[PDB]
Amino acid sequence: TLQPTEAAYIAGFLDGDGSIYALLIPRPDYKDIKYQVSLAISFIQRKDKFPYLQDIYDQLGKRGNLRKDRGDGIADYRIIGSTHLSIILPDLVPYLRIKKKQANRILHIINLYPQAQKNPSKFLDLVKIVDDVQNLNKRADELKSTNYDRLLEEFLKAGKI
Amino acid sequence: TLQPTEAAYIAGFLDGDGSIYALLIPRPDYKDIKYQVSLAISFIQRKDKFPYLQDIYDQLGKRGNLRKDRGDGIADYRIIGSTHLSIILPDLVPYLRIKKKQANRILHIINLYPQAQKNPSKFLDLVKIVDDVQNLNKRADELKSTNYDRLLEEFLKAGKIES
DNA sequence: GCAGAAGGTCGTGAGACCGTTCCG
DNA sequence: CGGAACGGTCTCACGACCTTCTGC
Ligand SMILES: [Ca+2]
Ligand SMILES: [Ca+2]
Ligand code: NA
Repeated sequence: TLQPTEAAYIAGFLDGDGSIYALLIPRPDYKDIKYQVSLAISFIQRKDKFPYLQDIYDQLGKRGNLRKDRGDGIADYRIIGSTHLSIILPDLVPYLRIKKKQANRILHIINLYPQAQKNPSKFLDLVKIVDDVQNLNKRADELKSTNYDRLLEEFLKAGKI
Repeated sequence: TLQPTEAAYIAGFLDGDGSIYALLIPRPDYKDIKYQVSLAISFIQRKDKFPYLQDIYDQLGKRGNLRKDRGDGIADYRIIGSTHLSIILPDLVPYLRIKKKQANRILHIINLYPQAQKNPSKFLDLVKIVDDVQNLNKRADELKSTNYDRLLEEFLKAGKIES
């Protein structure tokens, strides 16, 4: 149901007030790999503009979580997970300009995830993509993400790899 | 030569990192009315991303002015004036959402401008709209623009208007 | 005499995560 | 569980003008 100019407008707005990011969440309750990869895209806007986010929510099939207020007078719409992202990103990729690379990296992670879930070596290759995505969202002179270096170290220390 | 999805993308990017505004520029060298209504739409982005603005610039027929650095590590692309905006806005209005009204108000000012030039009373009506566009760019709790009130008082004390 | 190009900047509105709780 | 939804927030990257230099 997503028409071309709708996907295009959204990619434009996403390249503007939005974000495409990936991160590593520590999970104590997990087993061999005490980490969960989170992937997401989000739109941020001052709360009085909430309806506009709502509109994008409907155009995207009502996937995601909306917040009238994050707690600081700002509203957002966050779409987390491969389930939602595997459907949405393909529609926005052809129009994404500034954050096009980040989007393609999420997609790659989604591709690799199933087989990386419980394979230390694979999980690492997947974490390196998380670093790249995070680094793409930084200025050149900022300290680069180092999740791969830290996890490789941990995995060795734990005799997992 | 602007394609629909190109225009839609631009409208979305403009709604995000862009700005559509109007203002009054005092002009010491003007005749009857010493003010100029400056109209514009602009895109802003961090320095290192300047080439993305360049792309939009090319897509909008190279109209407007680019700045690799405003002076604070931020780059921008500003499209100023009726000539350029009367051509570009009509192309983006179909897809603008957040700043749609600001866009239609600039368009309205462009329609009225010709006859408001050397006409104090009409120039004020026009300035009322300049305040509206400016108010549309504020939070509801902020102090509204006062271009109309101050200009009227000036016109009155200058003998340019009688009521 | 008129106006677009180019300069400058304060007050945020965003971005890009990190944290904690819920749930089928 | 293995996400899914809810919370929270530092650090800027914007926005939306205002000011001044150019050009004819
Ligand atoms: Ca931005
Ligand atoms: Ca914005
Ligand atoms: Na923005």
